[PDB]
Amino acid sequence: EISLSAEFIDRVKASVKPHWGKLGWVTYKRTYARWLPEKGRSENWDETVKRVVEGNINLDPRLQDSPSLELKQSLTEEAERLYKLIYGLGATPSGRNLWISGTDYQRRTGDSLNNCWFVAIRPQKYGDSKIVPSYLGKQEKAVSMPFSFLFDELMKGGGVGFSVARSNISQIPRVDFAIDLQLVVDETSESYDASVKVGAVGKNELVQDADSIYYRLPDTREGWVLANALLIDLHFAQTNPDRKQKLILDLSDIRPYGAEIHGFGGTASGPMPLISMLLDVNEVLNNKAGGRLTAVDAADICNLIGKAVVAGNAELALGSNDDQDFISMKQDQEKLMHHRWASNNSVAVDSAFSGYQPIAAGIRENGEPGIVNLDLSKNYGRIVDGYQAGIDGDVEGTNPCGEISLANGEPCNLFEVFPLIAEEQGWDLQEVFALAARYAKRVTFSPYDWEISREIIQKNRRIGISMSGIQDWLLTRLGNRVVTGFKDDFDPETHEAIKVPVYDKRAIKMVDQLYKAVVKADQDYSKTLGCNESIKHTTVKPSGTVAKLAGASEGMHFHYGAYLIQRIRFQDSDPLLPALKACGYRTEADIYTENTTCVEFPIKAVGADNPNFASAGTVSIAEQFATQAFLQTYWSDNAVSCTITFQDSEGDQVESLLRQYRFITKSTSLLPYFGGSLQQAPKEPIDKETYEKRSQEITGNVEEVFSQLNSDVKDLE
Repeated sequence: EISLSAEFIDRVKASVKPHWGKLGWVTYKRTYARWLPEKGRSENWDETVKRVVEGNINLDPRLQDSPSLELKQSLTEEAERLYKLIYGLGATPSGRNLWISGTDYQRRTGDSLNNCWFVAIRPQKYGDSKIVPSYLGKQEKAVSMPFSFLFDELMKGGGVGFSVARSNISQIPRVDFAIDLQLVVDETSESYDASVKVGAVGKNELVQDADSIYYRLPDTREGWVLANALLIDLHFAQTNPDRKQKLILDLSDIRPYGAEIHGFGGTASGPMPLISMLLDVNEVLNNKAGGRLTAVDAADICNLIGKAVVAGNAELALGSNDDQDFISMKQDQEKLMHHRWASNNSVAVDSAFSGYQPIAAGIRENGEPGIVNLDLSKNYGRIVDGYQAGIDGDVEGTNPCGEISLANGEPCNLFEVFPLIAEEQGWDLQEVFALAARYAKRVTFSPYDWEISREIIQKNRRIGISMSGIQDWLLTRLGNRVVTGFKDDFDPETHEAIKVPVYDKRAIKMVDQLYKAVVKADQDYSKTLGCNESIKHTTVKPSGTVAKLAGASEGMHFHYGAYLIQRIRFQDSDPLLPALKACGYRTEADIYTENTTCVEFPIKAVGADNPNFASAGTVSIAEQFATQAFLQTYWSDNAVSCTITFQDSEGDQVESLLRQYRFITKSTSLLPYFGGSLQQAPKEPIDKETYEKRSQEITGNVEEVFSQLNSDVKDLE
C-alpha cells in the first residue's frame, strides 16, 4: 500500500504555504475536515490531503498484481508530487473526494468517489448489481430500475441528471394496477408519533389479510430503494403476475431522526420523509391507473424521491422541447413548493432547432428551462476539432451542473486546476494537468455497484479535468478579457447580420497546450495500464466551495465585484467563532436565520485595479456567451458549465444569442441577473479605500488562533 511518510509531509509543510483564499481555511474546517475520535479533534489541512492522496494512489490497478519494487516507488513519488500540488491548493480533486477519499467509509462503499450521474427514465434491467429486487430476474426489465438508480446515487450524496424525453416515457407501460398502500411503524418505534403524522399506521390500526404483500424494510439505504422499487413494480402486470394490489411496507426498523449514519457528517432523517415519498409516489402512479405515465409524472416521482433524500435539511430533468406539460411543470406554484423544486429542468435540442421564442420567454421569467444539445454533444469533442460522427455516440444527457456529456448510468469524474495559482506555486502547468489526468483515470478503477456503470466506464474511462479561476488567470496573464471585442458578420445559414466576438489569440494557445497535455498524459497512462483511452478529457465546472478554498474565480465566472465584504454565516455555537472574533473580524447577528452569526471577510479580487476588470453585473450577455463558446471551442471536449446572467434590459437578446450559438453550445443555463437589494448582502461591494481599512482590522491568523484556543480550552469542538 502506497503511503506518504511523516518526514516527507513535514518537509512539504516547511517549504509550501497553502494558497488559502480569504475564506479558504474557514471553509475547509467546516466542510472537508473529518472528525478524529481518537484525537478528539477535526483534521488539519496537511492530514486531509494525506488521506486524499493516499486514497487515490492506492487505486492504481497494477498494485493489485504483485507490484514490483520500482512500481511502488514510482507511485510513491507521484503521490508526493500530488500531495505537494494539492496541499498548495494549485489544484484539487472534487469536494466529495476531499471529504471521503482515503476513508473507511469510502473503502466500504461503492460509487463513493463520483458525485454526479445520468440515467434514462425508461424500463431497464437491474443486471448483476448490488441492488436487485427479489421478485426480479437479473436480465428482467423493470419500470422501477431507473428510479432505483437515481434513489441510490442520491442517497449516496450525489447529484443525478435524468431523461424523461418523450422517447423514454413512451417506453413505460400502462399503469395496470392501483395499489392499496399501508405504511407500518410500530407503536414501539422512537419514530411512531412522527410517522403517524405523515400517514403511517400503528401495528394496531393495520388492516391486513392473507393476500396482502408484506415487506419488512432492513434499516439500510438498500432497504429504502427496494421498498420504493417494490411499490412501483406492483403497478405493472409485467412485474406482478398475481395481480396483487395490496401492499404493506413495514418501516418499524428504520432508525430515528438524528441517528448516526455512515458516510456523512450529518445524521439520519427518520422514516418520516420516506413515508410521505411512498404515499405521494403511489398517488402519482394510482392517479394514472389504467392510463399512461407522462414526463411530468415521471419527473414528479424523481422529484419526490429527491425531496425525501434532502429530508428536513441535486437533480436535472431533461425532457423534449415540444413537451409543453413538462416545460411548464415548475410554474405550478403549489407543486413547485411541494416538490418540483427538487430538480432543474431543461430541454433537448439539436442545431436544426430554432424554436427559441417560447424557451426565451420562460428563461426571462425564472431562468428555466435550460438547454442541452445532444446533437453537438454526441458528434463533437472540442468544437475546433470539428464534426466527428458518433465520437460520443452513447451520450443521452448530462449531470445537474451540465458540464459533462454522459451516457446512461455513467458518472462524472472531475479534478479542478487553478492555472494562476499553480503557476504562482512554482508549477509547470503541463505537469499539473498530467497529474490531474492520472488522478481521475485512477478513480475509474474504483468499485462500482451498478452493472451498467461498470460497463460504460470500462468502455469510456471518461475523465473531466476542469479549469477554474479562469478569469483571474486570463486577466493577469493577458491584461484583458479573452473577448477583446466584436466584429460584424452574418449567420452561416440565414445570412443574418450578427456581432461575432474577437478572441485574444494568445488565449487559444495557452488553453490548447493544456488540453493536449491532458490527452498525452491519458494516452501514455492508458498504455501503461492497458485500458481504454478516455473518450473525453476536459470540462469547466463553476465549483463554488472548492474555489473558495483557494480564493479563485469560479470556473469561467467573473467576480461579483472588485472589492467586497463577503459574509459567511455560522451557527452561534460554532467552535470557529471565538477564534474569528479574536482575530478582528466584524460580526453581527444574521437577520435571515435564527441563532446564526454573520462574519465579514474583506476580499480583493485579482486584477481589481485593472481597467479590463469586469464584475459579473457589468459583463454583457453577448460577451458571456462568447466566453463560454471560446472554452467549448478550444478547451473542453465535454461541456462548459456556467450560468449566464443578464439584466432585464438584455432579455431582448436571449433568443437571439441562443440562436447565434446553436452550432457551438452543448448546454446552456441562463438566469435573470437578480439581486434587487439585500439589507444584509452576502456580498457587499466596497471601494479600495474601505477594503484596505477593513483588512487592516484583521491582524490575527485564524488558523493559529483556533489551534491555540482549542489547546487551552477543552472540548472547544
